[PDB]
Amino acid sequence: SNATAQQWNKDVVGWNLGNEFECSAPGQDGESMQIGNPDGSIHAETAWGNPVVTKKMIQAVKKAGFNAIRIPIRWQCHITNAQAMSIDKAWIARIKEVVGWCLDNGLKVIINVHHEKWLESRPTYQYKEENCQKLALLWMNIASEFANYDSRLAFAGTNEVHIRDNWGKPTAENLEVQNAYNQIFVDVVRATGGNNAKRHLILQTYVCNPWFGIENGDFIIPKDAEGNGNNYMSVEFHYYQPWSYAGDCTYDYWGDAYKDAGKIPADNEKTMTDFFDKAVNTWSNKGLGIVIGEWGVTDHYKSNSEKVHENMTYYCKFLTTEARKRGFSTFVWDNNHFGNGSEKYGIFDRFKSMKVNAPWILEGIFGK
Repeated sequence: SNATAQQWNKDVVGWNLGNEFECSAPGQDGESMQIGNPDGSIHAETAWGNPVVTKKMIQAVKKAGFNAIRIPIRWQCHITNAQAMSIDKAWIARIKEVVGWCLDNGLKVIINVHHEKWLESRPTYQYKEENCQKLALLWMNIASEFANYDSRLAFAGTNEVHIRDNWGKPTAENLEVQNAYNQIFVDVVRATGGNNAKRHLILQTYVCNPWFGIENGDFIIPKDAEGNGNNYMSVEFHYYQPWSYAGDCTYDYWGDAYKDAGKIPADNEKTMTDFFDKAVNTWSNKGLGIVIGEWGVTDHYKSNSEKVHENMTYYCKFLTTEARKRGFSTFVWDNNHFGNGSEKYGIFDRFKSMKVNAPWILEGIFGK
């Protein structure tokens, strides 16, 4: 099988297996940059309160209408030799079990390197050589283990690279190191040859904020293997935008369509389509795919949950449809957390037979 990035992304409407395989080892600091294989780390998927992932969980996501799953994976607490970045065999086996569940049930898959804090938290010249060496070694091991899987499996090299507690624009130094991460990733995966020569590779903008890559060549398109051009790579960003609606609950409503229902952000439907057009002109028109690797609106309302949830349906339908019609793939964030406030991105209740607890989201993505 052989699919370009744009072909791979076409009509992909996906879902994130959030707060599972990227949790830290039980009882350990998620911000730790230590590399090792501490006792109990094979149980990391339960370390932040979520359950062990089962096949029926994967099958329920498929049956809801999703056709791809993004699997966040942290590796730093599953390393048997920090110098070689060798991976615990039991951890590889567990990941392959879940990847196989997805592939066997008609889902495309993204695996990545996620919350890998020695890498994400140190994008500086001080650590550039060490981090590029370790990332090279880590991806050599991941790419080798997953080399025989078909084109439905894509690799995303990193997640959100940034100085701890700093979500703003990178320095020139930060951006140089983080662009180097992307090139090292492409280099070592293509060097494993075989099926990995044309696998879909997914590269991140700085802290997955598209505005930190889309101007001035800030995001450097890597040099891929001879002949591939840009056709087998995507640019990934995350798009919880506008954050004042989707993330921090400043606004309960969004869009000129709901301007009479309550206060809305200045960022509206046109802001979003203007941005999506900019991504087409800047990246898609150079042959690259576009992956919206995370998006979503936290469940929040000060009152009138019916109208707020109707507006979220509108937002979900608008974002996913306008992205899809430009050829992007999208992956909604889901952390199995329910409530009213921040970080409430759960859709399916993973503790209760994947009951749909946020039907307003699925009605927006797939229809009533």
